[PDB]
Amino acid sequence: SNACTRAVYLGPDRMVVTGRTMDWKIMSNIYVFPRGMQRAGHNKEKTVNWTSKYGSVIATGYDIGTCDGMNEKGLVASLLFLPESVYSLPGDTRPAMGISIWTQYVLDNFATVREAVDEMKKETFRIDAPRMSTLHMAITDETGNTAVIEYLDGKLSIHEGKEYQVMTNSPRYELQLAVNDYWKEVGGLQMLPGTNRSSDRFVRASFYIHAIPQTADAKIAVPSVLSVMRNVSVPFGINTPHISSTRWRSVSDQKNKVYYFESTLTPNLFWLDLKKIDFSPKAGVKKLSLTKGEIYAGDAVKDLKDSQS
Amino acid sequence: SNACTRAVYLGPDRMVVTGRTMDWKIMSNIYVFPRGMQRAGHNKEKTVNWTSKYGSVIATGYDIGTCDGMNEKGLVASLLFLPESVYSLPGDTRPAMGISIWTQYVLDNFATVREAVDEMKKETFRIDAPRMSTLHMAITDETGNTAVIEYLDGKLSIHEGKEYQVMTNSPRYELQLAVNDYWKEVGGLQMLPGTNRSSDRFVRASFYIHAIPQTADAKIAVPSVLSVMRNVSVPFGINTPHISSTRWRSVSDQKNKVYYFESTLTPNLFWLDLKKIDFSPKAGVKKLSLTKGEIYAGDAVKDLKDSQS
Amino acid sequence: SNACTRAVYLGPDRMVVTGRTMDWKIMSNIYVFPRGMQRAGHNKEKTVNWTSKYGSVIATGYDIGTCDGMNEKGLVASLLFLPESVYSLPGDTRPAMGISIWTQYVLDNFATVREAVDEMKKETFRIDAPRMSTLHMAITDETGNTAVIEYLDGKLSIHEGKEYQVMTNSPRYELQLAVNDYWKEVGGLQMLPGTNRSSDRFVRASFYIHAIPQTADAKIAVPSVLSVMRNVSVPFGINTPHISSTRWRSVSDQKNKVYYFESTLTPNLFWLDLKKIDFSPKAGVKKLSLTKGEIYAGDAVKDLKDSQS
Amino acid sequence: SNACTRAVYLGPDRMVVTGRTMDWKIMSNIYVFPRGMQRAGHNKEKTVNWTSKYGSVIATGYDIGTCDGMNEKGLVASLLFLPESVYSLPGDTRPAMGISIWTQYVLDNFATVREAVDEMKKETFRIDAPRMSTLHMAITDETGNTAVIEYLDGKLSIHEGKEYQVMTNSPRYELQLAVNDYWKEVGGLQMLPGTNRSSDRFVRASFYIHAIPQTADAKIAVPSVLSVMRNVSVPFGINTPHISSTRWRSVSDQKNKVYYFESTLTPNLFWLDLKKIDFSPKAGVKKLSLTKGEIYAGDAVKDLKDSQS
Repeated sequence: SNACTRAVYLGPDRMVVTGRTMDWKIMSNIYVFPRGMQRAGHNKEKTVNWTSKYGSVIATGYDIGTCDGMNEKGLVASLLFLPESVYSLPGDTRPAMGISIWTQYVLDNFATVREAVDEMKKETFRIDAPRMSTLHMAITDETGNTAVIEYLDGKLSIHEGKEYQVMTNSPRYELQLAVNDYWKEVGGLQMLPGTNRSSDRFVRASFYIHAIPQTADAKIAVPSVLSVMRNVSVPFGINTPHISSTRWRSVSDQKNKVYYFESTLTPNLFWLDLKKIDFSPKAGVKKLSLTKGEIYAGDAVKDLKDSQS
Repeated sequence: SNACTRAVYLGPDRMVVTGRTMDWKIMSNIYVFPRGMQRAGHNKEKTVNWTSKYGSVIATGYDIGTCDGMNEKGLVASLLFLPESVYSLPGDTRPAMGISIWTQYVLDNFATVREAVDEMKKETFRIDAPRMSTLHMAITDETGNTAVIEYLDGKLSIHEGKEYQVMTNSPRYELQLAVNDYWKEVGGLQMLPGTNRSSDRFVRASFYIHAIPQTADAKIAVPSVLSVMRNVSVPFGINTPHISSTRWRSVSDQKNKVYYFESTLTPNLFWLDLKKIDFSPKAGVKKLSLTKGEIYAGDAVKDLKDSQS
Repeated sequence: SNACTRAVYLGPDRMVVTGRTMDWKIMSNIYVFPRGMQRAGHNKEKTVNWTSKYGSVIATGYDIGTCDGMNEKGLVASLLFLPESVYSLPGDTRPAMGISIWTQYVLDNFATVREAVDEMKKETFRIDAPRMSTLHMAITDETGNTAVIEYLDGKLSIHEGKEYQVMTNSPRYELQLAVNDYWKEVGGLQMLPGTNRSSDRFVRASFYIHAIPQTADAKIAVPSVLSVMRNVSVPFGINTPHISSTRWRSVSDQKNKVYYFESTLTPNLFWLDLKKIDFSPKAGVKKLSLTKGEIYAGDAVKDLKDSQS
Repeated sequence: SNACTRAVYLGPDRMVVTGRTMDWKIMSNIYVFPRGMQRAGHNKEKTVNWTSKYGSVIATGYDIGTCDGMNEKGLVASLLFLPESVYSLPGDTRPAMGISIWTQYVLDNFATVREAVDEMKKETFRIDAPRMSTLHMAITDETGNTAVIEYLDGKLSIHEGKEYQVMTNSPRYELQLAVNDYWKEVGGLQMLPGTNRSSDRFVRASFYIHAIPQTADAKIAVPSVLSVMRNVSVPFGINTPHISSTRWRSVSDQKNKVYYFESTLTPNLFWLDLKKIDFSPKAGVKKLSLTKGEIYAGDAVKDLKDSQS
């Protein structure tokens, strides 16, 4: 089973920091995409087209596409597993948006959760995912507003609000919140469920993200959000058969538009300060290779390589 | 309250790796001590003297002294809090060994848990700790044997064996094991206690340390043991008043005599390969300063500074 | 806070047995109502009227009215607390059905959950509850079908099916099921939540009701269902301030139309075999007084007193 | 596995009430033994002999002997399973006391826990239990003092004190207390372990026995202690293969020397008021048969039958 946790820290003075874990089995690489880029939602099906208003830094698995990123307006979008997802009922003839590019679409076109949601609520397109793939999304902007987007029984389901700070895997959000409610009756200092189960991670992330210091000093908030992410990670290679362990973590400082990243296998936290990056149309695509064991450190803009994408 | 966790990974082909967390409130610095060094157990009381047979790499708090280290025979000694500790009854007239130097004594004089224990069982000296300080020790050698040493009601208490892989804070070891036994009846895949409580950390460390992959590849075992340590860390600045959060982690590869170290505040894992270090009598004391926010990376022998100690 | 648990045992060969606890602070008495009785839903408001098709045995609190009973078709209806209940929005002009008589209405007019539900789905009337009162209902017939009826934000909410065997207090049913789902992932033999909390009782009742022997021998099923009810009772006078402890239990054998009853304060289980009771229109109302400490035993039809109601 | 729970309620004004559950698979019957009776500890081995100073009411299984009772000084003795029990090492040549009569010996000869313990501390005899049987005992007198007696690795182990109010099955008492300590850190209103496991029952009994009302009114204390016993009972026929479910409960009012008893299979609580019983030497042995499904109620002295024992 897969395991991913996402948690938004809401601090003082617009300090908004989003942490995310990726647990699989992932072949992740990082890409910088200048704005004004030209994209289509599908390669076979009838789609929708767009040219990207905002540049973005994103992470992508080989077979998953864009699954995490921040755009230059500091909007963060994250695609996490939700096995019961059902994107449409049989006979859906809308334009198709590939599950692998859905995240990019969001990061390319929206600066605000409010606009992301207003657009998605039109239901212009449907999400298309190949059979032999089931994911929900969480989006948060720099005001700290968040939307959780799920497809259940072919129907669109959205929760929007600052209070929706955590997301994990199953069950569907409405139910996940009830499980969290139950555990809050118990009290996080008395007992927390300590397992790698989707709902246990939700409860711990939700408890700790609200317990870390209310600070606006990124030197504190970032490593704090990171220690929460570490608490809800799945210890490495955990088999006890094929349990999904944490491979990487990311933390997006959405105030200062900085994107931190660490690998469970590689020693250090590195990052990409988006304020030091050229997102102008002609700047050209760049890439941080991670699949070759590369070991980055500190600011990694320097280590960006050019890519013909 | 304080919080520290320690866990020994026992792998194939003598792969022995010891992880340790330090949670406080710590002013830790790291020191390399050449062998043949000359030391006394106390500065006021009648003591015992020794000259160190083995060199060692150790970590020390300002007001605590040596609280963690590995010697060149790959023996690891760790001093963790145990609030109910009582070192002697009133009227104890033995030579006094300072609590702040007890760990060093062990690392200086022993290559094997077997010899450490045989010596301590003589009860030649008593442990002396100032009033306004309560600690137990765990020792493990490169054969993966471990001893847990506690003082309860002024009496020496030792558990020796490979199976004693985990240690935390209260209660006393015999009782800690019973709590762990209870939680194993429940099953770590079904439920784990997920709190920062001393016994919860014990149960999770004990479960995960046995669940990570049985490998002899340090490139795997080390980061694995580290992810266990991260699971039992206390998220940063956790207040919910004055709860003790993880400040640093250490991991001792006792097969390859390498000593890894990370700070919850500083980005990266660094280390000191003891095979690249001169422990010969005249080599002179060296130090890694950590109290000034220093940010180390990879091998940090290069960054060692000379120290007049 | 109040606490009530209800659980339906589904056995072989139409063995259907419903257990129910009543925890309060209750002044309960038991009444036998011949059929063809004439009733109105309210004493002040515009209501609906009916004459009862089926006789029934019911329990009633002084200030609550009919809160539990079985009718001669073996249909069982139970009113349990649900604090978030909201029966209508402001400006509701429908005929009003008193919360105190809602249960009786159900028992008087329906032999089958299917018909109860079909009628309620018309939403002809609204439920009226005085301010300074919040309850949901569960109904099950002799085929073992069950409906759970709740009013949330003034809207009617129903779950119908044999699988809906348990009901407790908050949260709303959809969410209660999610909490139960979570605890089933954990496994009832590994861990059960053991508290008097509404959701803990749900989880234990749900686990045990499915674990007791599949038998059609009432000599076994009844005492079994009773031992489940005893497991989810709240120990007496539990204060640790004003916690609601179990005062009585009831168990309805819906196959043999027998109604068992015990008081936490009084030694024995007694019952009323509905097959030995005259429900014909002229038979007249009868009553088992419980508020005077009466101690009944075995068959208590003999102890029935006449009542001018 | 077997399951038994025992819990002592300590109330105001010498109100001392001991509850006990019996879970097996039991063929229990109840016996009244006049004092001045003549008994030997074994039928084959070299034993010890005595003539009973106090009369007693006791319960006995077919193949277990005396496993629960109260004597006329209101002293209560209970034999519960402890699988790790080891009564002696090989080569023990002391007089042998049959495990089946050990309890009777205690009830026959002691009025006070203080004297029971002082005698047992001599270790005059050893406990003898046939191979193809492992039990610990708890004793409490009318001052509310209690002793827990266990044999571990052939050694006698005793805990004596008013605070030792609860006993269950494994692990050994010292360890059982640690598990209970852990769960008290968590808090019984926040979470209780709700399983039929030996330690879960200990924790719930220990929590609730201290939470029920502090009263000296037996009309309250007795049914209260009973509701605690019901909470830690094992629901009937629980299989989910061969799990041991509660068959009977007993409650000993040690202030008023009354002995209450109920069967999970039989409707009512009955009792034997020892103040209405003739324990004088010539009175003759009497018996309450329970193995034939007998259904008793209220005072059952009347139902006592004579027995040639």
